[PDB]
Amino acid sequence: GEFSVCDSVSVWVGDKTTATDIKGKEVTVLAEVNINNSVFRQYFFETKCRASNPVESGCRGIDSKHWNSYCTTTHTFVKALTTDEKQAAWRFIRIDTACVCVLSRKAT
Amino acid sequence: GEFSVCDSVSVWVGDKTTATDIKGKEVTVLAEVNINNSVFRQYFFETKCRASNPVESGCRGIDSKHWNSYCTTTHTFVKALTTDEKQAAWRFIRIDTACVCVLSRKATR
Amino acid sequence: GEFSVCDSVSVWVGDKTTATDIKGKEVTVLAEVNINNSVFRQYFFETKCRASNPVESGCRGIDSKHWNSYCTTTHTFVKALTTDEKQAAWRFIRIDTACVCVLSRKATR
Ligand SMILES: [Zn+2]
Ligand SMILES: [Zn+2]
Ligand SMILES: [Zn+2]
Repeated sequence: GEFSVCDSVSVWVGDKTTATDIKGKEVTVLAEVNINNSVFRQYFFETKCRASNPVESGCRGIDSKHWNSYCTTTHTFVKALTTDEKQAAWRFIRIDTACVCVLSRKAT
Repeated sequence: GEFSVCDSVSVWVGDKTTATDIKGKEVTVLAEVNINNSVFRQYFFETKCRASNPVESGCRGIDSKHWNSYCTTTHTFVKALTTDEKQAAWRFIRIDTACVCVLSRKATR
Repeated sequence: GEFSVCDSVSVWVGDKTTATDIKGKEVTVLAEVNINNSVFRQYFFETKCRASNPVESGCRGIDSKHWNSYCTTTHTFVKALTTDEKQAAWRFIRIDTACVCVLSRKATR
Protein backbone atom coordinates (compact mmCIF):
# COMPACT_ATOMS: atom_id res chain seq x y z
CA GLY A 1 0.00 0.00 0.00
CA GLU A 2 2.75 2.35 -0.98
CA PHE A 3 2.15 5.97 -1.85
CA SER A 4 2.09 5.98 -5.60
CA VAL A 5 1.75 8.14 -8.67
CA CYS A 6 -1.66 6.37 -9.09
CA ASP A 7 -4.27 5.43 -6.53
CA SER A 8 -5.67 1.94 -6.66
CA VAL A 9 -8.24 -0.22 -5.02
CA SER A 10 -8.03 -3.93 -4.44
CA VAL A 11 -10.58 -6.39 -3.50
CA TRP A 12 -11.59 -10.05 -3.67
CA VAL A 13 -14.52 -10.70 -6.07
CA GLY A 14 -16.31 -14.02 -5.81
CA ASP A 15 -19.23 -13.14 -8.08
CA LYS A 16 -17.63 -12.05 -11.33
CA THR A 17 -20.04 -13.14 -14.03
CA THR A 18 -18.84 -11.37 -16.97
CA ALA A 19 -15.43 -11.11 -18.50
CA THR A 20 -13.12 -10.85 -21.49
CA ASP A 21 -11.08 -13.86 -22.39
CA ILE A 22 -7.55 -13.70 -23.61
CA LYS A 23 -8.74 -13.50 -27.24
CA GLY A 24 -10.76 -10.45 -26.33
CA LYS A 25 -14.07 -12.20 -26.64
CA GLU A 26 -16.63 -11.66 -23.92
CA VAL A 27 -17.72 -14.59 -21.91
CA THR A 28 -19.73 -15.61 -18.95
CA VAL A 29 -18.10 -16.81 -15.82
CA LEU A 30 -19.56 -19.95 -14.34
CA ALA A 31 -20.63 -19.41 -10.75
CA GLU A 32 -19.71 -22.83 -9.32
CA VAL A 33 -16.85 -24.88 -10.40
CA ASN A 34 -16.85 -28.60 -9.73
CA ILE A 35 -13.57 -30.26 -9.22
CA ASN A 36 -13.37 -33.97 -8.62
CA ASN A 37 -17.00 -33.99 -7.64
CA SER A 38 -16.27 -31.07 -5.35
CA VAL A 39 -17.81 -27.71 -6.16
CA PHE A 40 -16.18 -24.35 -5.54
CA ARG A 41 -16.62 -20.61 -6.10
CA GLN A 42 -14.34 -18.88 -8.54
CA TYR A 43 -12.35 -16.06 -6.83
CA PHE A 44 -10.42 -13.22 -8.32
CA PHE A 45 -8.28 -10.57 -6.71
CA GLU A 46 -8.87 -7.28 -8.67
CA THR A 47 -7.12 -3.95 -8.51
CA LYS A 48 -8.63 -0.83 -10.10
CA CYS A 49 -7.59 2.74 -10.37
CA ARG A 50 -9.45 5.13 -8.12
CA ALA A 51 -9.52 7.79 -10.87
CA SER A 52 -7.71 8.36 -14.09
CA ASN A 53 -6.34 11.55 -12.65
CA PRO A 54 -5.53 11.53 -8.93
CA VAL A 55 -4.59 15.02 -9.48
CA GLU A 56 -5.62 17.70 -11.88
CA SER A 57 -2.67 17.36 -14.23
CA GLY A 58 -2.82 13.56 -14.42
CA CYS A 59 -0.73 11.27 -12.28
CA ARG A 60 0.61 12.53 -8.98
CA GLY A 61 4.30 13.46 -8.87
CA ILE A 62 4.92 14.09 -12.60
CA ASP A 63 7.18 16.70 -13.99
CA SER A 64 4.30 18.33 -15.78
CA LYS A 65 6.40 20.85 -17.70
CA HIS A 66 7.54 18.06 -19.90
CA TRP A 67 4.84 15.36 -19.81
CA ASN A 68 1.26 14.50 -20.10
CA SER A 69 0.07 11.52 -18.04
CA TYR A 70 -2.89 9.63 -16.77
CA CYS A 71 -3.69 6.59 -14.68
CA THR A 72 -4.88 3.46 -16.17
CA THR A 73 -5.54 -0.05 -15.20
CA THR A 74 -3.73 -3.11 -16.34
CA HIS A 75 -4.46 -6.83 -16.61
CA THR A 76 -3.19 -10.33 -15.84
CA PHE A 77 -4.71 -13.64 -17.15
CA VAL A 78 -6.23 -16.30 -14.99
CA LYS A 79 -7.83 -19.53 -16.01
CA ALA A 80 -11.51 -19.61 -15.22
CA LEU A 81 -14.41 -21.92 -16.00
CA THR A 82 -16.48 -19.90 -18.44
CA THR A 83 -18.94 -20.15 -21.37
CA ASP A 84 -19.53 -18.15 -24.43
CA GLU A 85 -22.85 -19.89 -25.07
CA LYS A 86 -21.31 -22.14 -27.73
CA GLN A 87 -18.71 -24.08 -25.68
CA ALA A 88 -18.06 -24.30 -21.94
CA ALA A 89 -14.40 -24.53 -20.97
CA TRP A 90 -11.54 -23.11 -18.98
CA ARG A 91 -10.20 -19.97 -20.52
CA PHE A 92 -7.84 -17.28 -19.44
CA ILE A 93 -9.79 -14.05 -18.77
CA ARG A 94 -8.47 -10.65 -18.07
CA ILE A 95 -8.43 -9.40 -14.53
CA ASP A 96 -7.38 -5.92 -13.74
CA THR A 97 -4.32 -6.08 -11.52
CA ALA A 98 -2.94 -2.59 -11.33
CA CYS A 99 -3.25 1.11 -11.89
CA VAL A 100 -0.18 2.47 -13.57
CA CYS A 101 0.61 5.84 -15.06
CA VAL A 102 1.10 6.25 -18.73
CA LEU A 103 3.13 9.16 -19.98
CA SER A 104 3.28 11.35 -23.10
CA ARG A 105 5.81 13.94 -23.91
CA LYS A 106 4.50 17.43 -23.92
CA ALA A 107 4.45 18.73 -27.49
CA THR A 108 6.83 21.69 -27.91
CA GLY B 1 -15.91 2.00 -46.80
CA GLU B 2 -13.42 4.11 -44.74
CA PHE B 3 -14.22 7.23 -42.85
CA SER B 4 -11.80 9.88 -41.71
CA VAL B 5 -11.71 10.78 -38.02
CA CYS B 6 -11.48 14.47 -38.80
CA ASP B 7 -12.47 16.42 -41.84
CA SER B 8 -10.40 18.97 -43.66
CA VAL B 9 -10.34 21.42 -46.57
CA SER B 10 -7.45 22.08 -48.89
CA VAL B 11 -6.87 25.31 -50.51
CA TRP B 12 -4.39 26.97 -52.82
CA VAL B 13 -3.48 30.24 -51.14
CA GLY B 14 -2.28 33.15 -53.23
CA ASP B 15 -3.53 35.89 -51.04
CA LYS B 16 -1.65 35.38 -47.81
CA THR B 17 -0.14 38.52 -46.37
CA THR B 18 1.00 37.71 -42.98
CA ALA B 19 2.73 34.78 -41.35
CA THR B 20 4.55 33.48 -38.38
CA ASP B 21 8.08 32.32 -39.19
CA ILE B 22 10.07 29.53 -37.68
CA LYS B 23 11.57 31.79 -34.99
CA GLY B 24 8.01 32.74 -34.05
CA LYS B 25 7.83 36.29 -35.43
CA GLU B 26 4.92 37.89 -37.35
CA VAL B 27 6.08 38.61 -40.90
CA THR B 28 4.45 39.68 -44.11
CA VAL B 29 4.35 37.51 -47.13
CA LEU B 30 5.12 39.44 -50.27
CA ALA B 31 2.81 39.01 -53.24
CA GLU B 32 4.87 38.34 -56.24
CA VAL B 33 8.14 36.69 -56.29
CA ASN B 34 10.91 38.34 -58.10
CA ILE B 35 14.31 36.58 -58.27
CA ASN B 36 16.70 35.73 -61.12
CA ASN B 37 15.09 38.46 -63.18
CA SER B 38 11.57 37.00 -63.24
CA VAL B 39 8.26 37.54 -61.48
CA PHE B 40 6.09 34.92 -59.90
CA ARG B 41 3.27 34.94 -57.47
CA GLN B 42 3.53 33.15 -54.19
CA TYR B 43 1.25 30.19 -53.76
CA PHE B 44 0.95 27.91 -50.83
CA PHE B 45 -1.08 24.72 -50.70
CA GLU B 46 -2.80 24.53 -47.35
CA THR B 47 -5.00 22.01 -45.58
CA LYS B 48 -6.96 22.48 -42.47
CA CYS B 49 -9.89 21.30 -40.40
CA ARG B 50 -13.38 22.02 -41.76
CA ALA B 51 -14.62 21.86 -38.27
CA SER B 52 -13.47 21.02 -34.82
CA ASN B 53 -16.28 18.57 -34.01
CA PRO B 54 -17.25 16.37 -36.91
CA VAL B 55 -19.53 14.78 -34.43
CA GLU B 56 -20.91 15.98 -31.28
CA SER B 57 -18.36 14.40 -29.03
CA GLY B 58 -15.50 15.54 -31.20
CA CYS B 59 -13.70 13.26 -33.53
CA ARG B 60 -15.33 10.31 -35.08
CA GLY B 61 -14.79 6.80 -33.59
CA ILE B 62 -13.41 8.07 -30.38
CA ASP B 63 -14.22 6.11 -27.23
CA SER B 64 -16.10 8.81 -25.57
CA LYS B 65 -16.40 7.22 -22.23
CA HIS B 66 -12.71 7.46 -21.64
CA TRP B 67 -11.85 10.23 -23.94
CA ASN B 68 -12.46 13.85 -24.80
CA SER B 69 -11.34 14.87 -28.29
CA TYR B 70 -11.47 17.43 -31.01
CA CYS B 71 -9.96 18.17 -34.42
CA THR B 72 -7.12 20.55 -34.89
CA THR B 73 -4.93 21.90 -37.60
CA THR B 74 -1.31 20.96 -37.80
CA HIS B 75 1.53 23.02 -39.37
CA THR B 76 4.53 22.46 -41.76
CA PHE B 77 7.28 24.91 -42.64
CA VAL B 78 7.73 26.31 -46.01
CA LYS B 79 10.16 28.69 -47.52
CA ALA B 80 8.81 32.05 -48.58
CA LEU B 81 9.88 35.49 -49.68
CA THR B 82 9.02 37.77 -46.78
CA THR B 83 9.80 41.01 -45.06
CA ASP B 84 9.91 42.10 -41.56
CA GLU B 85 9.70 45.88 -41.66
CA LYS B 86 13.46 45.77 -41.89
CA GLN B 87 14.37 43.66 -44.90
CA ALA B 88 13.12 41.25 -47.48
CA ALA B 89 14.30 37.75 -46.77
CA TRP B 90 13.45 34.18 -47.31
CA ARG B 91 12.17 32.54 -44.24
CA PHE B 92 10.54 29.44 -43.36
CA ILE B 93 7.07 30.13 -42.48
CA ARG B 94 4.39 28.14 -40.78
CA ILE B 95 1.36 27.01 -42.73
CA ASP B 96 -1.79 24.87 -42.07
CA THR B 97 -0.96 21.35 -43.28
CA ALA B 98 -3.49 18.91 -41.88
CA CYS B 99 -6.33 18.26 -39.53
CA VAL B 100 -5.89 15.73 -36.79
CA CYS B 101 -7.65 14.29 -33.82
CA VAL B 102 -6.39 15.09 -30.35
CA LEU B 103 -7.34 13.23 -27.16
CA SER B 104 -7.87 14.44 -23.64
CA ARG B 105 -8.52 11.93 -20.89
CA LYS B 106 -11.75 12.13 -18.95
CA ALA B 107 -10.93 12.45 -15.27
CA THR B 108 -12.17 9.17 -13.84
CA ARG B 109 -11.96 5.33 -13.76
CA GLY C 1 -3.31 17.43 -21.25
CA GLU C 2 -3.31 16.22 -24.83
CA PHE C 3 -2.65 12.85 -26.22
CA SER C 4 -2.72 12.14 -29.88
CA VAL C 5 -4.52 9.57 -31.90
CA CYS C 6 -1.58 8.73 -34.09
CA ASP C 7 2.14 9.09 -33.44
CA SER C 8 4.17 10.94 -35.97
CA VAL C 9 7.82 11.74 -36.47
CA SER C 10 9.17 14.96 -38.06
CA VAL C 11 12.55 15.62 -39.68
CA TRP C 12 14.42 17.72 -42.20
CA VAL C 13 15.48 16.15 -45.41
CA GLY C 14 18.41 17.68 -47.27
CA ASP C 15 19.23 15.04 -49.82
CA LYS C 16 15.98 14.46 -51.66
CA THR C 17 16.78 13.41 -55.23
CA THR C 18 13.54 12.32 -56.54
CA ALA C 19 9.90 12.87 -56.01
CA THR C 20 6.40 12.72 -57.44
CA ASP C 21 4.88 15.94 -58.65
CA ILE C 22 1.50 17.46 -58.60
CA LYS C 23 0.66 15.72 -61.83
CA GLY C 24 1.81 12.48 -60.26
CA LYS C 25 4.89 12.12 -62.38
CA GLU C 26 8.33 11.01 -61.29
CA VAL C 27 10.80 13.89 -61.32
CA THR C 28 14.32 14.96 -60.17
CA VAL C 29 14.91 17.35 -57.43
CA LEU C 30 17.87 19.56 -57.78
CA ALA C 31 20.09 19.20 -54.79
CA GLU C 32 21.43 22.73 -54.89
CA VAL C 33 20.02 26.14 -55.77
CA ASN C 34 21.31 29.46 -57.05
CA ILE C 35 18.77 32.36 -56.91
CA ASN C 36 19.97 35.97 -56.98
CA ASN C 37 23.72 35.20 -56.82
CA SER C 38 23.64 32.77 -53.87
CA VAL C 39 23.78 29.10 -53.24
CA PHE C 40 21.59 26.87 -51.30
CA ARG C 41 20.45 23.43 -50.61
CA GLN C 42 16.84 22.38 -50.66
CA TYR C 43 15.45 21.43 -47.24
CA PHE C 44 12.03 19.94 -46.60
CA PHE C 45 10.37 19.39 -43.33
CA GLU C 46 8.69 16.01 -43.31
CA THR C 47 6.24 14.25 -41.06
CA LYS C 48 5.37 10.63 -40.92
CA CYS C 49 3.73 8.07 -38.67
CA ARG C 50 5.98 6.44 -36.08
CA ALA C 51 3.58 3.63 -36.67
CA SER C 52 0.40 2.43 -38.28
CA ASN C 53 -0.78 0.79 -35.06
CA PRO C 54 0.32 3.05 -32.20
CA VAL C 55 -1.71 0.82 -29.99
CA GLU C 56 -2.65 -2.79 -30.34
CA SER C 57 -6.14 -2.02 -31.69
CA GLY C 58 -4.95 0.61 -34.15
CA CYS C 59 -5.21 4.29 -33.49
CA ARG C 60 -5.12 5.45 -29.96
CA GLY C 61 -8.42 6.37 -28.33
CA ILE C 62 -10.68 4.70 -30.90
CA ASP C 63 -13.72 2.65 -29.95
CA SER C 64 -12.46 -0.60 -31.40
CA LYS C 65 -15.43 -2.36 -30.02
CA HIS C 66 -17.20 -0.90 -32.98
CA TRP C 67 -14.51 0.37 -35.19
CA ASN C 68 -11.44 -0.66 -37.12
CA SER C 69 -8.71 1.88 -37.60
CA TYR C 70 -5.17 2.58 -38.43
CA CYS C 71 -2.61 5.38 -38.79
CA THR C 72 -1.47 6.72 -42.05
CA THR C 73 0.67 9.31 -43.64
CA THR C 74 -0.82 12.21 -45.63
CA HIS C 75 0.95 14.53 -48.11
CA THR C 76 1.26 18.24 -49.10
CA PHE C 77 2.78 20.01 -51.97
CA VAL C 78 5.71 22.26 -51.88
CA LYS C 79 7.57 24.21 -54.46
CA ALA C 80 10.94 22.76 -55.34
CA LEU C 81 13.60 23.22 -58.00
CA THR C 82 13.62 20.11 -60.11
CA THR C 83 14.24 18.46 -63.45
CA ASP C 84 12.19 16.13 -65.73
CA GLU C 85 15.40 15.04 -67.20
CA LYS C 86 15.49 18.06 -69.43
CA GLN C 87 13.55 20.90 -67.92
CA ALA C 88 14.87 22.77 -64.89
CA ALA C 89 11.71 24.21 -63.39
CA TRP C 90 10.09 24.95 -60.08
CA ARG C 91 7.44 22.39 -59.33
CA PHE C 92 5.21 21.24 -56.58
CA ILE C 93 6.22 17.92 -55.38
CA ARG C 94 4.53 15.58 -53.05
CA ILE C 95 5.82 15.41 -49.36
CA ASP C 96 4.77 13.51 -46.27
CA THR C 97 3.19 16.02 -43.98
CA ALA C 98 1.31 14.04 -41.37
CA CYS C 99 -0.01 11.06 -39.62
CA VAL C 100 -3.76 10.62 -39.51
CA CYS C 101 -6.06 7.91 -38.19
CA VAL C 102 -8.25 6.15 -40.72
CA LEU C 103 -11.57 4.51 -39.93
CA SER C 104 -13.44 1.39 -40.94
CA ARG C 105 -16.70 0.29 -39.54
CA LYS C 106 -17.26 -3.15 -38.20
CA ALA C 107 -20.39 -5.34 -38.14
CA THR C 108 -20.52 -5.98 -34.37
CA ARG C 109 -22.61 -7.63 -31.59
ZN1 LIG D 1 -5.43 27.97 -40.00
ZN1 LIG E 1 -2.43 27.63 -38.27
ZN1 LIG F 1 4.35 9.26 -48.49
